[PDB]
Amino acid sequence: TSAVSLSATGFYKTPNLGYSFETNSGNPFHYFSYGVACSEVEIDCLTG
Amino acid sequence: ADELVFFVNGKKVVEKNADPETTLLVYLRRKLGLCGTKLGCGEGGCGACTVMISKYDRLQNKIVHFSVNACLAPICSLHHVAVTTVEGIGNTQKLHPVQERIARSHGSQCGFCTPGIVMSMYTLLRNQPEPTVEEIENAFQGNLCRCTGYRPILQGFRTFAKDLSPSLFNPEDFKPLDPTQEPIFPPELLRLKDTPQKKLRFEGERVTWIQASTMEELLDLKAQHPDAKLVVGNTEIGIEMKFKNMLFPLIVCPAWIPELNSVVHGPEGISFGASCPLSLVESVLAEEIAKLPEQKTEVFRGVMEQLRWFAGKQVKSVASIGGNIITASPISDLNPVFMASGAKLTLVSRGTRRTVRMDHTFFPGYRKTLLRPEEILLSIEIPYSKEGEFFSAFKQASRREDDIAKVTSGMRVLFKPGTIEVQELSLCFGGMADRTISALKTTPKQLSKSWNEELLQSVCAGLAEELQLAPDAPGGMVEFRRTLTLSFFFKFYLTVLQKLGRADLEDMCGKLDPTFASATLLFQKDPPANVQLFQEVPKDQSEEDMVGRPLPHLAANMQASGEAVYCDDIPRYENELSLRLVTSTRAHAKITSIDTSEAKKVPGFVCFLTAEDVPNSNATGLFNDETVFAKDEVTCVGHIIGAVVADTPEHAQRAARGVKITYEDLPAIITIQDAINNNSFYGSEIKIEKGDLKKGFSEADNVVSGELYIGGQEHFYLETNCTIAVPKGEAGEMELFVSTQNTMKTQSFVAKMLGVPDNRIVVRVKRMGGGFGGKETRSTVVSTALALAAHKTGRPVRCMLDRDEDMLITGGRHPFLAKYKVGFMKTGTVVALEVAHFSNGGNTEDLSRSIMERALFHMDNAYKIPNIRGTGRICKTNLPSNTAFRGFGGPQGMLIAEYWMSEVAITCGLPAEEVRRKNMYKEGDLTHFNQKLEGFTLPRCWDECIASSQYLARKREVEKFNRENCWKKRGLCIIPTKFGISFTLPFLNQGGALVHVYTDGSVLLTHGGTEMGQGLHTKMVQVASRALKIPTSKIHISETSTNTVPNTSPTAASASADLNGQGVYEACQTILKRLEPFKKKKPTGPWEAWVMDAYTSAVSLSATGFYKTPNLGYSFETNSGNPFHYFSYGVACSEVEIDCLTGDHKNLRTDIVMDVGSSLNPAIDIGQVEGAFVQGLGLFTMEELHYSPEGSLHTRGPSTYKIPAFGSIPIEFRVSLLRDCPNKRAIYASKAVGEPPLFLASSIFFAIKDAIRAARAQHGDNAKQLFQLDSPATPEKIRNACVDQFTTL
Amino acid sequence: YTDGSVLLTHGGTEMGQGLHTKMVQVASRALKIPTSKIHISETSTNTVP
Amino acid sequence: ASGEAVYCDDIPRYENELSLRLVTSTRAHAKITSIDTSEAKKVPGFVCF
Ligand SMILES: Cc1cc2nc3c(=O)[nH]c(=O)nc-3n(C[C@H](O)[C@H](O)[C@H](O)COP(=O)(O)OP(=O)(O)OC[C@H]3O[C@@H](n4cnc5c(N)ncnc54)[C@H](O)[C@@H]3O)c2cc1C
Ligand SMILES: O=c1[nH]c(=O)c2[nH]c(=O)[nH]c2[nH]1
Ligand code: FES
Ligand code: FES
Ligand SMILES: [Ca+2]
Ligand SMILES: [Ca+2]
Repeated sequence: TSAVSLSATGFYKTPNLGYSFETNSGNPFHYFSYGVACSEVEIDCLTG
Repeated sequence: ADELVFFVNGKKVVEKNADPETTLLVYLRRKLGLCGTKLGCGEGGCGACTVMISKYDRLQNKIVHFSVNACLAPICSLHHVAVTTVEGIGNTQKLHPVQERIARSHGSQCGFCTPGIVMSMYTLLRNQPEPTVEEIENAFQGNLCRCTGYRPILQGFRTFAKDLSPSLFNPEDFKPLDPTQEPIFPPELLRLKDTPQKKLRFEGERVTWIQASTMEELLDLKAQHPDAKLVVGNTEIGIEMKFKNMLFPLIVCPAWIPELNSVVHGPEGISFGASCPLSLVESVLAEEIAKLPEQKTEVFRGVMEQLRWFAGKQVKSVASIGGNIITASPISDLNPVFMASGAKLTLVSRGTRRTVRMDHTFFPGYRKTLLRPEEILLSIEIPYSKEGEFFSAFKQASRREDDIAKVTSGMRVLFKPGTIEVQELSLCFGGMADRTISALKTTPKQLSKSWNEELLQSVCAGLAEELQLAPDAPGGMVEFRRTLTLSFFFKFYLTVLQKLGRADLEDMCGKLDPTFASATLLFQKDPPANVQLFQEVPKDQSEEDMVGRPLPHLAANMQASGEAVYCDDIPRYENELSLRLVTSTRAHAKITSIDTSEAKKVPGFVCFLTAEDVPNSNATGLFNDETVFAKDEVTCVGHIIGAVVADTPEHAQRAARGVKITYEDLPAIITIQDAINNNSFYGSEIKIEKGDLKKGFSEADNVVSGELYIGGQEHFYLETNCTIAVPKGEAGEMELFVSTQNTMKTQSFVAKMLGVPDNRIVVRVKRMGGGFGGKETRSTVVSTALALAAHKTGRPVRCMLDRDEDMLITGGRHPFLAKYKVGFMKTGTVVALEVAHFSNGGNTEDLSRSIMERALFHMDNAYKIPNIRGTGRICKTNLPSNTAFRGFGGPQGMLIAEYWMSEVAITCGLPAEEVRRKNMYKEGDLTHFNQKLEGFTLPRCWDECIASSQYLARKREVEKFNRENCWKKRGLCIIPTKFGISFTLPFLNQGGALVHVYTDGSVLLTHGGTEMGQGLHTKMVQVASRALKIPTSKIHISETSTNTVPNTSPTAASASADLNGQGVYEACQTILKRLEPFKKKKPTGPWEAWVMDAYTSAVSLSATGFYKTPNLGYSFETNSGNPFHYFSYGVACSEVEIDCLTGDHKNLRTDIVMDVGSSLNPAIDIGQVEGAFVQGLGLFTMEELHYSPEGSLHTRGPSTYKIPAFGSIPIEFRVSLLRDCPNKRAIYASKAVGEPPLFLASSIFFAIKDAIRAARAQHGDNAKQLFQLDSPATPEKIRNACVDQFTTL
Repeated sequence: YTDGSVLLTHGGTEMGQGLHTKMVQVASRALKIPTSKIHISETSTNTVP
Repeated sequence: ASGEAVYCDDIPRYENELSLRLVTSTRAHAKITSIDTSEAKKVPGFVCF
């Protein structure tokens, strides 16, 4: 009722990327994800 | 189990189970999906459903073409016929010349009436490739348009005929017509012209329809079941079935039978078969009148004169002569002619045949004839006139009830040969009782009498006695009716003197006074002129910059082709339901019980919704004082009690009739006086008060007091209220498609009724087939109900009101009563003014207080008044709630101002234009609400208009006509206007936009405004195009939605171009700053390259925009602060000619000079001046709502509510936009345009009053100077104020 | 909207990975209102290009 | 879990809605020598290929 706008767009671009195959430089990624898994199995050697 | 077989647009249609009740309009829209053809009224008045029919005539061996209203043509009448709709003649890929020309010349605004207008003009061209101008106008008698003011349509189509500033369109560029390129007449139908016609039987849900092929089958069937209802054109049966709930389970249609269609030239007259359409009757009588001698054609010309102003081409093509006779309406225009002239009617039944001369016995009771149940009317013989036999026909200038109280008349006289002495005299009238009647007591007294003054006065006293009307005879207007019986006879009397004189005998009869001759002339409208003037853009302006150029409405082509989608044109979901509202039949009553038992037996019935079914809140309306569905209490005839949901609208309608309500009456408050008596108001008195009232009244040389009543107005948007709610089944989400100006309130009323957050509801508007303020708030009573229904069923639900429902439920412009007292000098200078205003608000507050506020801000109109008091009260009453109507309080206040001003001039004995001009404000003056008037253009508009209308010279010609004419008079007025621009609620002066640019460079722009015919979207594209510096062709607007732009104000107060133009402009500026670096780096490289570089640099190509009108906010406490951002200005001078004997009149000429700043778009702005002007003209002169004493609106369609037609507009109509008047306060220096011109139609009202004054001075006797002319100045009101020897006794 | 309810939309689409849930989570932290006041209804080219 | 979540094919069909089915190659690499549509046209409700 004071005529202020209640709508907005927002926007974002990941900064500082651009890898060169020609020079093998620049960052392809913004960060890396990591993790590790231990798995155990039992096989049946006669049936697969 | 006969198949029904016809063609639509060349394609064969086979219907194996045709239902007799299915109209062509429903079949097209719903079975074939061809939605170009529209529903505007369903009673034949509006023409929006007009299509063409072609068939092979066997009575002519030629292919014929005529137009019909789809809304009244049963598909069962259509076997072996070929239909063409708007989709069949062209589309946007290849427009038909007719479609191109209406579009390019700006004759399509909202677009809703455009296809029916196209089909009328198209049909005309198929029958007359080289029509005359008179023919082009006539083709549209049955076609109504509410937006255009008609001028552009006629102007556009005039290019088919006669076989400073730039222009609005270029006819040089119209594609030529090639008739060889029309669709072929379906070759299949010319083969089937060989097999003789076989009887057909169709069986529907309730009706059986027998299409009889021979007289024998017909009379046979009437012998065995006399109940079988004859249907020929359906132009009356269709009304009885759709509006008066009559059902006729057996119908026979005889239209194929040759003997019912024959035309036979004989000795006494010409016999027409009963099924002959009035269009043929017209055509052969025209041919006969033209080729035979005057003396043989008197009756013929009488018939023709009644056919002149009798429905359009669409109706006459199918309305039978027999049908009119047998319907036996008390207001038939034909039956008095047939009676007076003693036409020979032949009647047959199985084994019988008799002949009767039509006389008083032919009509025994209300809507009855002397036909035996088993008889049919075979034929009617229209007689030649004998030597010394004279005939006239007459009809009441208007129509206010369905069936009664419209005077219409046939008059015949035969002379003893070689004499002036009366052998036969027959005077027959309709609208004076419940049947066509003869003046049988009166006429025999005149036998042998010489045709002279004693005859005249003896016939007048006779008719006054023999046709006396009781003060409460049905249909009212008794004074006016009595006078017309007398006046119509007087015209016949003078006409007869004139005609006696032509046969040499002017020595026996007495010569006619040359000032009387004008009384007898048959209605003639001279050729229309028309000029439009506007400003060219600067020579330097890029040709891609369309701002200030006459660019056509973006959707005009699509509207002219029937491709533009309106709400009910949207395809139905498979599982979609229909809804019909159920409304109170009492003004004020407790509901004691509701019984739905009969509704439940209707097939496809789903449920009946009531207050109990609302999830959260039954409290809605702008001020929260209205119910979704009535609870315990109904408060007006039209109060919504509930809603039937069913599969189809037909089933919803029958099921709704099966809801029985029982009432116990409560004390009702109906009129403004009723509510004054009862202290029944919406809140407290509103007041503006400046200077010193006792001091000004003391100073004053003269003081005048009086009252004025101003009647309301129905918007009559050609598209009625319509909503589709589509439930999404998750989280309460719903999406609605609505014909509304207010998406925000729709959204928020839907959410509150459901108790879900606004964020779940989306409201989408593509366009409305007109709004005018009627869809500012009132559309929501349809929306909420629909939305409820869809929530309960989890199915889509739709409702579109029929005309009757819409006119009844949604309310109108506020009626106003004023009581004024004005004090002034002998010089004309007014010094003191007191006006207390009253409005009728009806049963909810809605916008009523804001409307009164507006009236009060305009009670000055154009004039400085140093000592002034205005008060406003809005009455609360048991009527439908009245609402916004283009003008919004303005035209009512301003008309009151001009009415006391008219009395100022007359009292001072001075010229109105001088008294006006010297009271006018000047630059920098403060209004009564203390707002300073900057950029005051009104004196320029005034001076340009006095000059271009040639007003002072025209005043002299008016004087001259008046001294030389006794029974017609002319009048001339020039009227100014000031109209404040901005919503009276300050915070509503905001708007927003959202723009996207896609990677191909195209732009998708949306804003909070809605398109209702005013070309808003067009202007906004023009704006964005200038602001982005790219062509309009790269920018698109597809719709308005709450989920693209939120919290928008309604499209209203003429401000939407102002508000959204800024919003759009800001969003474009934001896009332009983000593009700048790509522009600099690549300064010539096209727009698309900048957009793609921005995209692949990850720059955002989406933006909002927003704007608020600065510096606003008036307080009534202090009388300070600006309510308006700026003011619109304009002046209209208008000339009329009134017929003092009937009260009819011609609008001779109107000149408008309008200040629209530097127009954004002169074509649309001229468009808006004319359209608004012509609605004004309706308000003040034509449009009248009539209510029962119990508060039940009775005028619920075009048949009794008369908006301006093609033929009502000023013969010469000039509009100029003011040059060099840029408005720094608004977008690209333009001004709002939508509402300011409506009140300038005032000038016609005051011209009429000027001519009445002249009539009153002519026919005395003494007094009253300062007589009453209330608005609208209908023929009734005009005739009654022309006091003469006929009104007195 | 004027009832205080928020309609939110963004260019990502929901394929079972709980994205709108996360975006409703973010928006509620950013605005400092509960998640019940914020709705995401769909992804569309005519709201985010 | 309740089956009220709307996926694309759950959306109600319009009464005039048509259905489409793709026709695909049965050869890994080939010239199209002809397409004969005669049988397709005999199927009730066929509109076009
Ligand atoms: C927009 C509009 C404007 C109109 N304006 C006027 C006007 O200004 N003045 C005026 O006088 N009328 C007016 N009418 C009425 C019009 O003249 C009649 O509706 C028409 O002539 C009836 O003919 P129909 O073939 O359409 O009759 P239908 O509606 O088909 O039938 C009307 C009645 O006539 C009966 N009937 C038809 N033929 C025979 C037969 N041969 N034998 C026995 N009964 C028969 C039917 O049983 C039925 O009761 C208007 C109608 C419309 C829709
Ligand atoms: O000042 C106005 N407020 C409104 O809400 C409105 N609606 C309208 O049609 N004209 C106006 N004028
Ligand atoms: S819709 Fe048929 S005449 Fe108005
Ligand atoms: S354009 Fe003719 S009714 Fe609106
Ligand atoms: Ca209305
Ligand atoms: Ca009201």
